[PDB]
Amino acid sequence: SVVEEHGQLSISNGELVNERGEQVQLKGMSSHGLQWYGQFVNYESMKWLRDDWGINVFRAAMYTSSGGYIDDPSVKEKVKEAVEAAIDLDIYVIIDWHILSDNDPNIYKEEAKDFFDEMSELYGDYPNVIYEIANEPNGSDVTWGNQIKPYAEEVIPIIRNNDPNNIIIVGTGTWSQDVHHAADNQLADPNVMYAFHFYAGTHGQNLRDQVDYALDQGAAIFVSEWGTSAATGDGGVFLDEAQVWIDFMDERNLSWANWSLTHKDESSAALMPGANPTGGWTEAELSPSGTFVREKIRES
Ligand SMILES: OC[C@H]1O[C@@H](O[C@H]2[C@H](O)CNO[C@@H]2CO)[C@H](O)[C@@H](O)[C@@H]1O
Repeated sequence: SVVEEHGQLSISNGELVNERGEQVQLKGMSSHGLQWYGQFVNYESMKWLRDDWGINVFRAAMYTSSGGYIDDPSVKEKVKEAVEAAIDLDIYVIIDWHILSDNDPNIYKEEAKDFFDEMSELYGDYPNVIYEIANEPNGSDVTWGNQIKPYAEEVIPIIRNNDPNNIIIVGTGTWSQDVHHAADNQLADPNVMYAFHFYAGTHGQNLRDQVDYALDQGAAIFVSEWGTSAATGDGGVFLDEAQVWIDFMDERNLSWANWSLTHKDESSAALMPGANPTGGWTEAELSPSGTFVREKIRES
């Protein structure tokens, strides 16, 4: 129903809109690393998230390093499983080239270009797909102008040769927080968005003001990852600040995916140890984070 109704997504005046020009807000879940917690990514779990939580997007977080794709490329097949499930379930899907320790997206740029060539060749005639080409550029030696923008200007053409207008999300500096610099030096492609990531354990008032600055330059922002935890993915749950961010995102038409769908013993994990990898979770099988996130999506 979601993808049939909204169809082709695009950016209009810095906003994500559907094929009839109406603003649309995506809200869903990210997997954790597919090399570690891939069992939670399947048609049945995604159907349960769609039906019971109300998700309309799913993010497939394919780590490149940390035992991910570069080390063992078999994980690309799990991305394919996820995309196919989203197509079957009529929801949107984010294909995330999930850089992190490999902090400069240029490190694996050749591999990224080949990967996105393949993905866009396979799926480029479906409206479900959103390409996230570099999760979290980070480090003082990785800047928008010198590293990230030129990387994007190599990878985007590869995608566009197969898929001329599905959305592409481009990571920003400082673990996808530096939307200010991106917004002042935007990419040419009209269907690009810049990633912004937050963790509720960080006091967020200036970060919200920076997102507003970026929006005011006409840049579109996708909150492609956020957590209820501290920035590590752990360290307690911060639901008061998470709610402030939720309300902020609603007011600003910002789409989002929550980190993450796993049973790992960390505060950001949505599931308890014991949760069935194919869905059907009772309230006792959701963590405090998962309970909150599910409520936010159901409310929406
Ligand atoms: O892989 C290191 C670490 O990653 C955390 O997840 C991060 C994600 O990869 C990028 N955005 O920030 C989040 C939080 O730091 C996981 O939560 C950890 O379990 C994992 O060890």
